[PDB]
Amino acid sequence: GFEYNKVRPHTGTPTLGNKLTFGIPQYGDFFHDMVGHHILGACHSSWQDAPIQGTSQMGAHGQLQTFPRNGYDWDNQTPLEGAVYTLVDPFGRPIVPGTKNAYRNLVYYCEYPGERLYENVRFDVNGNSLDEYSSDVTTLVRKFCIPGDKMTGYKHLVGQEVSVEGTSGPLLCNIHDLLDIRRNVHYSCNGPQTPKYYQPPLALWIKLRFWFNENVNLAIPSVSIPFGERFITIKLASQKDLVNEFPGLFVRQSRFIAGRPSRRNIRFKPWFIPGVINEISLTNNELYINNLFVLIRVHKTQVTHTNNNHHDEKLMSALKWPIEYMFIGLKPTWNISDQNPHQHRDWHKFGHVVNAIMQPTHHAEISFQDRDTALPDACSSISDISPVTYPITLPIIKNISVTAHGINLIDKFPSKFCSSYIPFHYGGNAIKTPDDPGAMMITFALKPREEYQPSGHIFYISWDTDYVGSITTADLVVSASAINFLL
Amino acid sequence: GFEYNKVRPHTGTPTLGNKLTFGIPQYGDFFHDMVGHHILGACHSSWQDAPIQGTSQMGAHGQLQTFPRNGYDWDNQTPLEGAVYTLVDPFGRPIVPGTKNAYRNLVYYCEYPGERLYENVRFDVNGNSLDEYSSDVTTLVRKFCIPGDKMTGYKHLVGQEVSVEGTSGPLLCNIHDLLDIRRNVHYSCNGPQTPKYYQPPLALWIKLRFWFNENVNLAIPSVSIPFGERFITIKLASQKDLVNEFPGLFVRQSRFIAGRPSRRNIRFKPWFIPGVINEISLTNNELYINNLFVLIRVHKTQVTHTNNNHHDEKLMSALKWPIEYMFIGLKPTWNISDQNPHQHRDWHKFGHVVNAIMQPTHHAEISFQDRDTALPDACSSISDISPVTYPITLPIIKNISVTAHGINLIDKFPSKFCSSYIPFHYGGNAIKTPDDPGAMMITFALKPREEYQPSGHIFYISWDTDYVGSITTADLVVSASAINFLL
Amino acid sequence: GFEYNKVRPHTGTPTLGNKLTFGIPQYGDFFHDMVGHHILGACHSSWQDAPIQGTSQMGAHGQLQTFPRNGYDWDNQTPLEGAVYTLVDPFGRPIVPGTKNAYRNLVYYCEYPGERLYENVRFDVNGNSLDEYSSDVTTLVRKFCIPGDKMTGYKHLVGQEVSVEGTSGPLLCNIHDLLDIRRNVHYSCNGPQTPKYYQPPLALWIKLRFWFNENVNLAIPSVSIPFGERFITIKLASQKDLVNEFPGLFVRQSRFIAGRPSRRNIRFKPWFIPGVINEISLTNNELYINNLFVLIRVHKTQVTHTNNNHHDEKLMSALKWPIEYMFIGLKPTWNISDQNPHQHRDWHKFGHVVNAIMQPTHHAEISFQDRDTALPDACSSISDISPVTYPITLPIIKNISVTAHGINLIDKFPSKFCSSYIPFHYGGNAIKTPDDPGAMMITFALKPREEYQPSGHIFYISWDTDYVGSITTADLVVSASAINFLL
Repeated sequence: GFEYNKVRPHTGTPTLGNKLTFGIPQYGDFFHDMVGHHILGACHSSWQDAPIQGTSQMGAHGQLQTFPRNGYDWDNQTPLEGAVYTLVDPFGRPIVPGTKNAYRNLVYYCEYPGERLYENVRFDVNGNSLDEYSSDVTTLVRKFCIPGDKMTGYKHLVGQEVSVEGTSGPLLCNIHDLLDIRRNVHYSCNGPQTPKYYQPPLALWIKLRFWFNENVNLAIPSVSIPFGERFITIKLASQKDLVNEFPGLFVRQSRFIAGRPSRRNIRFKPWFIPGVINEISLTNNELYINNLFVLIRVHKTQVTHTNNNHHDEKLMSALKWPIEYMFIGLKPTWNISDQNPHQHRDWHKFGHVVNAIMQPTHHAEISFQDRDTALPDACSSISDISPVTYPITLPIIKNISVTAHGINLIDKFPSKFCSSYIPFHYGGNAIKTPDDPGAMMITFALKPREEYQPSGHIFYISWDTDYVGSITTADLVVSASAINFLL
Repeated sequence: GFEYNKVRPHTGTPTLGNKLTFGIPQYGDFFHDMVGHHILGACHSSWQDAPIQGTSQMGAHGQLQTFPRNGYDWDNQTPLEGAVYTLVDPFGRPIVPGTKNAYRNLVYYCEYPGERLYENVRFDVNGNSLDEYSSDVTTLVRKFCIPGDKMTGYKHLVGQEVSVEGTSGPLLCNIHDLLDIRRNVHYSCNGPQTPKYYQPPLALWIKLRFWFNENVNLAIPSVSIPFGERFITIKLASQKDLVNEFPGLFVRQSRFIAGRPSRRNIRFKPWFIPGVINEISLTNNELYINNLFVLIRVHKTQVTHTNNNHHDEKLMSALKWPIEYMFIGLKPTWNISDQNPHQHRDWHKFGHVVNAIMQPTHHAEISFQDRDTALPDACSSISDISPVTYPITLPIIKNISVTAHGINLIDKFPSKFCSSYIPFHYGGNAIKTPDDPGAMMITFALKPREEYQPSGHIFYISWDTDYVGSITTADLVVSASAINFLL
Repeated sequence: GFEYNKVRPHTGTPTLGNKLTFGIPQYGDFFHDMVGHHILGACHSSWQDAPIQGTSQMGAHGQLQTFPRNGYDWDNQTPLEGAVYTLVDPFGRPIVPGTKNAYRNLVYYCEYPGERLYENVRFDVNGNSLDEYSSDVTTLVRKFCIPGDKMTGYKHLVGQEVSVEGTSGPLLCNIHDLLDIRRNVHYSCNGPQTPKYYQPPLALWIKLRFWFNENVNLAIPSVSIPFGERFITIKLASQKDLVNEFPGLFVRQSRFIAGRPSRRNIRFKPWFIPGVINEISLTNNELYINNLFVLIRVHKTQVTHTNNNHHDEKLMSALKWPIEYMFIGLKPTWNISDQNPHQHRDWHKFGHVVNAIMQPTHHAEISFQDRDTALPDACSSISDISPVTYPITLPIIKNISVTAHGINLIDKFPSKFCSSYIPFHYGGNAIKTPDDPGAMMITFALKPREEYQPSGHIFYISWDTDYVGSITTADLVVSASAINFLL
C-alpha cells in the first residue's frame, strides 16, 4: 500500500543560514506526505573571567554591567551606607572575584525551534515554484489547525518542552463551611528552552506543508512528471536565531539598615557579558517520503510592512484565486528584532508582549529584648536570584475591515469578533480558538473545513490601531485557503 | 452568501435590571445566528475612613468587624498578653488609623458574567413566545456542549479570565535513581474576576441560543413572516448580581510569646465595611445578525423548587414532545443567595460547595547563646494577608430514577452513572464529560448528537438525597432536547 | 429501544486475588455494552509504637530505619557535633518517644486502580474463550483511544484523582516594558492517591472491552446462542497490588553549626516500619448490561519477556488475522516489581522512570550587634518534611523495525517517529498523541480509525536498546486491531 523512504540531501554538508536541496526519487506510483529530520549538535558557551570590584563593562544589548564598591549603590558614584557586594553563580555558590576561567554562561533554544529552523520552503519543477511558504505562515496556522489532542506530540516533534507534574507530601489544610489531608501539585520544565550549561543534541522533525501533503486523494503521480527535475529547497535559519545565552554570574547585594528594627536586605543583579557559543552541527539530515503503491487547495501567503499612524489600508496584490477563508496576523517588528532580549520567546507571537515580574522574597522577624516586644529587633528580607516572568500579549488591531471591489463587506468589526467569535462558531473540529489575541480569522464560507467541497468563496484590508507609529512598525501576515486546479 | 448586520435596541437607554428589546429587520432571505454585544462601564468603590482602635462596627453579611485594643484578643473583652494591632492595606502598606478617606475597597466581577447578564431570553411573534430560556439552562448546557478546543475563545467572549503561564530561573534539583538544571512553572490570573481598585470596561459577546441559531439549514425565512412583529426580549441581571467587593483594609496582629524559644506570630484579619460602587453604564448595545442570501429541535426547559427530606419525586408537567435526551441539575438555593459571600463564584455550580483554606506561613528559627544550642532562642511565624481558597463541589443527589407512565425505566442508578458514564459512552464528539459532579445526563437514543436524525425518543423524576432539608432547599433544572415541527 | 439491567455475580462472596464469574441472562434481543461496578471498603493501618533513641530496626523494602543519639550523624556511629533528634508526625506535631500506640501509618491507592482491579478478563461460551485481555492492554489503549474531552469522566470512573484549582489574594507584581493587581493560581489533589489516615470506600466502574461492547451494529443476538452457557470470568488483583502505606513518623534533626554566622539547620528523615492494613471488602458487585429491543474487530494481544543486550528480535507467534494497526509498548519489569517503592505510580508506564526531588527550604538571616554588619550573626535553614517528587519517564527502545515474511517493511525508524509522528498524522479524531514516550503506534492503513471499513491490512519485531540487560529485563506488550468474522 505505502512505504516511507529516506532521501539524503542533494547539497552536501548543510549549514545553519544556507540553503538545502532535496530531490524526489522514482520509487512509487504516488507520494503524499513528507517530513524532514535533522539533529542539531550539542551546545555550550565559553569560559569567562570574574571581574574585579568597582569594575564596569559593556554587556548584552548595549547595557552597562557593573560590580560596585562596598558603600555605594548599583551605580558606582552614589553612596549607599552598609552595602556589601559579592559574586554568585545562578544557583548561589560563591565565585571569588578576579579568578580567570571562573564561570560560564548558560545556553537555551528558542520557543518552537523546529518551526523556526525552516525559514523558507519552496517546491520547484524546472524552476517554476508551484508552492512556497515561510515560517510566519507555519506559526499562524499552528494556532488554528493543530487540534489539541495532537499538541503534545507536535511539541515533541518541533522540540518544544512540556511541563511535568509533581506532588508534595500530605498537609493539614482545614475546611471551613458556612481536618482533611491534602496534597499540592507543582509543575516543572526540563527541555531545550530551559537554560543549561550543556544542551544535548536536539532531534527535529518538521512536517512539510504542501497541497499534496494534506490528503491521500490529492497525491501527485510519480511518472506524470519525471523524477529528474522535482526539487525541494529550504532556506535554514542562522545559529543566532536559534540559541541564546543566560547569565552565569550574579552580583549579590547585602544591605544593613540600622534602626528599630534593624533590617537586612539581600538582592541580586545579573552580570551578563556575551560569550562564544560553539558552532552547531547538522547530522542525519533526511527527508522521509511516503510513497503509495497501487480541485486542489493552494495556501496563498503574503507579508507586508506597515508603519502608519492610527489606521491603515493595504491592498492585497498577490491574492488571485477564489478564497474560502483566511488567517490574518499583525506581528510587531520588535518581536523578531535582535535588540529584543525576549526574541527567543516572542518571535511567534502576534501582539505586543509585556512582562509582569514577580520577585518572591522570604521575610523573617526576630525580637529578643524580651521586655520591649512591641516592635521587633531584626527583620530579614531575602530575594530569589532570578524572578518569575509572565508574558502578557496585547492586540495591536482595534477594528478590522475587508473590502471587495466596490462594496465594504465588513464595516469595522472589533477585533474580538474575528479572534474569538469566528473561530468559535465556524470551523467545527478542524478549527480551534487560538490563545493568541492577535491572530484573526475571516470566513467566506458557512462550513470552512468541516467538509471537503467549497461552500462559498470570493480587495483591501483596513484597520484601526493605537500601537503602530514610525518606530513601532509591524508586518501583516496573510495566509489564505485558495482553490486552484491541477492538470 | 451571507453578511453580518448590527441592530440597535428598540428600547433606548438600557439599564441593569430592566428589559431590553431588539427588532429583527428585513435585509436577507434567511438569517440563522445572532450575537449580542454590550460594554459594561468602569467600576470603583467609594473612599472610606480608617477606624479608631478598640472600635467595632457591623460589616459585610451581618458580621461584626472589630479593631481590638493592645493586650486583648480578637474580641475586645478577653485579654491576650503581648498583642499589638495595626492596620494595613491588602498589599501590606500601613494606614495610620483615624485618617478620613484613608482606603478604598476593591471590586471584581462574577464568574462568567456574560452568562449571568442575560437573565431571561424570549422570542416573540405577535406575542406568542416561540422559544424562551434562562441563564441556568445556559450554564447547564455549557458544561456538556462546548467542546474544549473552543473553550478559551468562549471564555474571552463571556468575560471569564484565563490563567497565564510564567517561568522562574534555573535550579539545582538533584536526581535520585534506584545534577540537572530545572525550571518551575507558575500560573497567574489578571482578568475581571481578580479584585482591583479599578475595573476597566468589559466587553461581552453573548450568543443567542434558539433552534434557528444552531444550523444553517434550519434558518427561518425573512419574508415567511413579516419583519414588523418579530422581537427578542431580554431581561438583564442587576448590578448587585454582577459586581462584588473585596476588603481594602486588614488588621495586623503581632503577638510575642515569651519563653524558650520566644515566639513571634503575625496574623491578619479583614476589616470589611461595604461601600458604594458607582452605577455601571451600558454602551454599544448591538445585536449582530447573520443574514443569508440565496424537524426542528426546541430546547424545552423547566425549573422546580424542592425542600423535602431524604428523597423526592417531582412530576414533569411542562414536557410535551418526544425527547431524545436531557440534562438535569439540582442546584442549591444558597448558591444564588445574597447571604452567601461566595455567590460570585458558586452561582453556576450544581452542588454543595465547601472551601478548603490554606494559610501559608514563613517560619524562622534563630539561636545565639552559642553555648546552649539545643533549643533555639527565637521563632518567627508570619502569615500571608489573604489565604488560598479551594472550592470543593459535592453532589446533592445520591440515586436518581426517571419513570414513564406506568413502568420504572430506570431503577435507582447511582449518580456517578449519569454524571460520568453516560457522557463518557454516549454523545461522541458533541458531548463531553463535565467537571461538575451535579450535572447529569439522561439518554433515550443510542446516538444523541453524533448525527442529525432521531435514533430514539420518548413522567416522574425521583431521587434520594442527604443534603436537602427545610432550610437547605434546592432547585431542579431540566433542559431537554425535544423535537417539534415548524410550518 | 434499550435498557440497562444489573446482574449479580455467579460466584458469591468475591475476594481480592480470586476469580469472579458473571452469567449473561435472557432479557433482550441484543446486548452491546457492559460495565462492572464494585465498591472497595474503607482502609486504615495499625497502631505502632514510637522507638527509643539510639534504636534501629529493619524497615520498608529492606532498608534500615534509625533514630540516632544526640551528637551523632544519621548513622549511630559517626559523630556529628551539635545534632539533636526528635520525633514528629507527617504534619509536624511532636510524638514523645517510647509511647506505645503512638502513631499510625497513612494509606493510599495505586494510580488508576480501576484499570488494575480487573487483572484478567475472558469471555466463555461452553469453554471456548472467544476473547481475552489483561490490564496492560487496557493501560496501553487508554493512552491512544480515550479522547480528552472524556478524560475527566474516565478518571472519575476508574478512581483516579483530579487536581482542584485555587486562588490567592491580590498582589502588587509590577510591570516592566522595554502597578497592576494580580492573583496566583495553585492546584491541589484530594482523592484516593493522596495519603490519608482513613480512606473512604471507593466506587469503581470498569468498562468491559470486547468487540460487541464497541458498536451497536455489532451487538450479538441473545437467542442466537443460549443464555445457559455465556460467562464472563474476571481474575481480580490482590490487596497488596492496590493499597500502599506512607510513613506516619519522621525523625527531625536540628543542627547548630557555631561560627560566623552561626547556622541552624533543620532536616527530616522518615521512620517507615510496615504495618497491617485491614482486609478490604467488596460490596455491590454488579454487572450493568445494556439490552437492546427491536466484519468484527478482535483485539489480539501478546506479552513476551525480554532480557537481551543492546538489540533484540522477537517473532510474533500469536498474531494470525490481517491487522489494520497495532500498539507496542516495552515496559520494564521493575515498574511492576514489589521491590519498587514507586510501584503504585509506575505500574502503568512504559519506560524507565527516574525521580527528580526538590527540597524547598526557608532561609533567614539575622544580624544583631549593629556595628559589624558585613556578614550576619545567624542563619536559619528549615526544610519541609517531605519533598516534591517529579517522575521523568525515559524511553527504552532506540530504533524499531517490523518485518514481514522476507522483506524488511520498516528499516530502523527512530522511536520518536512511531511515538509522536504516526499518532500525529494518522488516526484523526480517534487517535491522540500519548504523553508516554514508550508507547508506539505502527500503522498499516492510511485511515486507521477515522472510518469503519478496512483501508489496508497485512512477522518479526526488532529493536535496539541501551537499558535492557540481565537484571533490567522487560516485557513487550502488543495490542493489534485485527479483523475476524462472526457467524
